[PDB]
Amino acid sequence: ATFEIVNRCSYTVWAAASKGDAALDAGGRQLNSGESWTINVEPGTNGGKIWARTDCYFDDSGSGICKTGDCGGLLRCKRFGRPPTTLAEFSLNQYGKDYIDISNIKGFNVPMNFSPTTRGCRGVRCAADIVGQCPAKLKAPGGGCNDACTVFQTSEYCCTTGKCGPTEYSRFFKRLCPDAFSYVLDKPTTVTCPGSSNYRVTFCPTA
Repeated sequence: ATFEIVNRCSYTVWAAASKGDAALDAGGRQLNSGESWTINVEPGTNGGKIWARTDCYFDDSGSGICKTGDCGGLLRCKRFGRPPTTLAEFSLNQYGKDYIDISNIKGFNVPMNFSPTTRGCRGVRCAADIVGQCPAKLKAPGGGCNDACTVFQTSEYCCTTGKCGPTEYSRFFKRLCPDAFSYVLDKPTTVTCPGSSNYRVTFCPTA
């Protein structure tokens, strides 16, 4: 599968692609305002994620720190990023179909549009100003809007017992971004795409 990661934000972001235990393609790259980064994800990839990182500082060896989405301090991400991260989640070639979605379960840092570049399905988008409207107890000092589970670490916010309902914090992400997961047991906004589809991830799609 081909993913075109486009940065339409006015600021530089550091794109990141990982499946949890391994990097997707290079795993991470700097994206200036307007730059595009095309990566190749192996078919059958399960649990792949793409997100943006803000205010990063790496050395010549690719080791550093980001204010949002830091993946163990590496420019090329092998693990998932540190919240708050707007997540482009996808599972490819699952019994003949691809499944994509946008998730606010791990917070919000950059607006994002997750659309296919091939026919067969629609795209998802979470481009509201969640950071500007973020509740006080969820505002991340380093930028972005944390999720309730990251802030308070309770069973109800993290849905650890598998029995959880929507909260006042999750209803905030759902109100500004109804097409994205607000919590774990939220009504699925997953889009079913044809198998072996190609996609484009656009940071700040309305910029």
